[PDB]
Amino acid sequence: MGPGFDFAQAIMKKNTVIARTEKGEFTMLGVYDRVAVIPTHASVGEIIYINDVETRVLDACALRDLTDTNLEITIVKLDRNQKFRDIRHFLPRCEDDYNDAVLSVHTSKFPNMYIPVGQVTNYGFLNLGGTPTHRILMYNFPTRAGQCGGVVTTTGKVIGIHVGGNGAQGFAAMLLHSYFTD
Repeated sequence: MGPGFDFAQAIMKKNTVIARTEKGEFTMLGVYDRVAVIPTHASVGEIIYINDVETRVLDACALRDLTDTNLEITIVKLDRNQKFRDIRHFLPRCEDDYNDAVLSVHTSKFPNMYIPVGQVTNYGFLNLGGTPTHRILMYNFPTRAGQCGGVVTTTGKVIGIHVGGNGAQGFAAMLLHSYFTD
């Protein structure tokens, strides 16, 4: 409808795939080459389905900060025959608060979904499903099951992936430029 939705659609149409694990279907953001992100609670194994194609996982790494605290981001390298558009230049370098964000989701269940979630708070610490978690972003939208892995964008920036909510608020793990250096 507007500049926020335009940037969100541009990311979804070229840099997402449908990832299926034993824990369900997730929006999965491709970042560069064969390197993608997904919430750690997807429990990525040796094999993953990508747009319903059986795919070998060449590497998977569940990120923690230097306090040794969960970040809820798993970086995956896929045995895929095609590279993602490189979108690393849209990633923020620092932790920050943001205005006017969109959460975008694409699964079997929720195709072509875009949610104007509004202002994003640098919330920091969250006990997420019983696990202490750092670098959390919060938005006052009642997000629901099926939205995990959804991409959080502003005009110009890809800032996070949806990892959970409490019925009134939704929570995203930050994406930072430094996670994806060469």
